[PDB]
This record gives sequence, structure tokens and C-alpha cells, in this order.
Amino acid sequence: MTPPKTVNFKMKGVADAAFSHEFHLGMYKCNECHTKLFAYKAGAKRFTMADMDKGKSCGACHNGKDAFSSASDCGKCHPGLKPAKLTYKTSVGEAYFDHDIHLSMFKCADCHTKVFKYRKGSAPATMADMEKGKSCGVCHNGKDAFSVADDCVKCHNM
Ligand code: HEC
Ligand code: HEC
Ligand code: HEC
Ligand code: HEC
Ligand code: HEC
Ligand code: HEC
Repeated sequence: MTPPKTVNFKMKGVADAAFSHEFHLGMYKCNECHTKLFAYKAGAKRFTMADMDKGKSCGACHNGKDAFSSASDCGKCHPGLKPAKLTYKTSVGEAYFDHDIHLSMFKCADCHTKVFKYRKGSAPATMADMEKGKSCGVCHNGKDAFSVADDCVKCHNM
């Protein structure tokens, strides 16, 4: 018999999530999660990220105190939701967006989903759009973060 295996959560329309028994077993024993938090049966009891904020499922520990909050860092549990360096193909060459640099100042919620969706290429914007406050322009306005009005080389390889 082998230890419980890594669990895969299949969601239609959403990037799958994963749970590592091995990693958590380095900290807990079976009864700390079974059966108050999760059952031992193949019986589903599907939860939402909301239920988690309400202390259920992964949220029982991933609350910002016991373990990192399940409200952010989606890429830690959702492999497909991993923030990466983005490259845009524009009419004047490539433009880039580095998540890592921004993650040293903001949390996922600061941009997702009010400003951007977790999907590149969704709502394309022109620099003019940005100058009016859209896309990067929401912050890069020369008052909060540096403006998009000049120093194109900051984001462009022209
Ligand atoms: C919380 C940190 C856990 C600890 C410690 C252990 N398990 Fe676990 N287990 C946990 C989760 C999040 C899940 C997924 C539940 C889901 O909604 O799909 C599981 C699943 C299992 C299963 C599979 C049962 C099934 O869904 O049909 C088994 C058989 C199981 N866990 C066994 C098990 C044992 C023996 C543990 C101690 C060695 C153990 N788990 C610890 C969360 C956690
Ligand atoms: C690990 C602690 C997680 C973090 C952090 C995030 N999510 Fe998650 N998500 C996780 C699991 C195990 C599941 C499935 C739970 C189940 O019982 O099946 C999910 C599910 C979702 C869903 C579908 C349900 C819903 O609330 O709509 C979505 C849309 C989803 N997760 C999105 C998401 C985002 C955007 C996150 C960061 C802001 C995020 N998750 C973090 C586990 C974890
Ligand atoms: C309490 C019994 C927990 C439950 C239930 C779940 N997790 Fe957990 N998780 C817990 C701790 C104490 C930690 C370590 C501290 C930290 O915040 O990192 C974690 C860590 C993880 C991680 C990151 C691991 C790493 O490489 O550092 C992930 C990806 C993770 N946990 C996912 C996860 C999911 C998907 C859960 C619900 C299915 C879940 N955890 C439950 C404590 C507990
Ligand atoms: C604003 C400063 C951001 C923060 C903070 C985070 N993300 Fe992000 N993300 C941002 C942009 C501009 C885009 C492009 C959207 C578009 O319309 O093209 C994205 C895109 C993503 C995606 C999909 C592409 C990818 O990077 O793989 C994901 C999966 C994503 N972002 C995840 C993510 C997570 C988990 C964050 C916090 C840890 C996060 N983003 C923060 C801008 C910003
Ligand atoms: C980062 C803060 C930027 C600065 C500074 C400038 N641009 Fe930009 N530009 C950036 C991105 C990420 C994108 C793609 C946006 C998308 O939704 O796809 C672009 C795109 C353009 C485009 C194509 C779209 C259009 O406006 O027609 C052009 C022609 C362009 N950018 C030119 C440009 C010039 C000349 C700049 C300095 C005056 C400039 N950009 C700055 C991000 C950023
Ligand atoms: C507010 C939530 C922001 C969004 C949305 C985007 N950026 Fe940003 N960016 C922001 C800050 C606060 C900073 C730090 C510097 C400052 O102006 O105070 C940055 C920094 C960058 C950089 C790197 C600058 C450097 O370290 O030299 C670049 C090139 C940049 N940002 C580009 C960029 C693009 C293309 C964005 C839209 C896809 C984007 N940022 C959104 C704040 C915010």
C-alpha cells in the first residue's frame, strides 16, 4: 500500500488545482484533516474559493495566519494560474510585462480582476487607451507610477 497520492481538482472553465499529501504530511497526521476538513471517501463536496475564505476546505489553514492566504498566490495551488513574464506583439515591436517585479509591490487582487483577467490578450489596449487610464495606464499615469507618455524603452524593445 502506498501513501495517499497527490490530489487533482478538476474544474471546468477553471485551471485545475493540486494538493500534495506528501508535503502536508511533513507537518500533519491524518486526523488533523480527516474527516472534519475532508472525507476519506470518493464522495465529492466541491468547494469554492469563497467557502475557503469562510474557513472551509484549504481555507481552514490558508488564512494568512496558519498558512498563506488562499485569497492570493493562485499559482501556488493552481499550476495554470502561475504569474509569468508576458510578451506582447505590437505594431512597433515587442512590449513586455514582468509579474515578478510588480509582485514585490502588489498582490494578485490589486490587478485581478478589476483591471486584468487571468488571461493574456483578453482586452487589448492602445497607448491612447492607457493615457486615458486604461490597462497599465490605471497606475502608469505619471502621478502614481511613471507615465506611459514617454520613455517607451521602459516597456518596449523598439
Ligand atoms: C490536510 C492537510 C490533509 C492531511 C494531513 C491528510 N489528507 Fe488526505 N486528503 C486531503 C485532501 C485535501 C484531500 C482531497 C479531498 C477532495 O475533496 O478530493 C484528501 C484526500 C484523501 C484520500 C482520497 C479519498 C477520496 O477522495 O476518495 C485519502 C484516501 C486520504 N486523503 C488519506 C489520507 C491519509 C491516510 C492521511 C494520513 C497519512 C491523509 N490523507 C492526511 C487532505 C489531507
Ligand atoms: C490553495 C490554497 C489555493 C489557492 C491559494 C487558490 N485556490 Fe482556487 N481552488 C483550490 C482548490 C483545491 C479548488 C477546488 C476545491 C474543491 O472543493 O473542488 C479551487 C477552486 C477554485 C475555483 C472554482 C470554484 C470557485 O470558487 O469559483 C476557482 C474559480 C479558483 N479556485 C480560482 C482561484 C484564484 C483566482 C485564486 C487566487 C486569487 C485561487 N483560486 C487561489 C485551491 C486554491
Ligand atoms: C492545515 C491542516 C492545512 C490544510 C487543511 C491545507 N494546508 Fe496547505 N499548507 C499548510 C501549511 C502549514 C503550509 C506551510 C506554510 C505555508 O504557508 O507555505 C501549507 C503550504 C501549502 C502550499 C505551499 C507549499 C510550499 O511549497 O511552500 C501549497 C501549494 C498548499 N499548502 C496547498 C494546499 C491546498 C491546495 C489545500 C486544500 C486542498 C491545502 N494546502 C490544505 C497547511 C494546510
Ligand atoms: C498588476 C500589477 C498585476 C499583478 C499584481 C498580478 N498580475 Fe497577473 N497579469 C497582469 C497583466 C497585465 C496580465 C495580462 C492580462 C491581459 O489582458 O493580457 C496578467 C495575466 C496573468 C495571467 C495569465 C498569463 C500568465 O501570466 O500566465 C495569470 C495566470 C496571472 N496574471 C496570474 C497572477 C497571479 C496569480 C498574481 C499574484 C500572485 C498576479 N497575476 C498578479 C497584471 C498583474
Ligand atoms: C509600459 C508602461 C509602456 C510604456 C511606457 C509604453 N508602452 Fe506602448 N505598449 C505597452 C504594452 C504592454 C502594449 C500592448 C498592450 C496591449 O493591450 O496589447 C503596448 C502597445 C503599444 C502599441 C500598440 C497598440 C497601439 O497603441 O496602437 C504601440 C504602437 C506602442 N505601445 C507604442 C508606444 C510608444 C511610442 C511609447 C512611448 C511614447 C509607449 N508605447 C510606451 C506598454 C507601454
Ligand atoms: C498599478 C497596480 C500598476 C499596474 C496595473 C502596472 N504597473 Fe508597472 N509598475 C507599477 C509600479 C508602482 C511600479 C514601480 C515603479 C514606479 O513607477 O513607482 C511599476 C514598475 C514597472 C516597470 C519597471 C520599472 C523599473 O523598475 O525600472 C515597468 C517596465 C512596468 N511597471 C510596466 C508595466 C506594464 C507594461 C504594465 C501593463 C501591462 C504595468 N506595468 C501595469 C504599477 C503598476
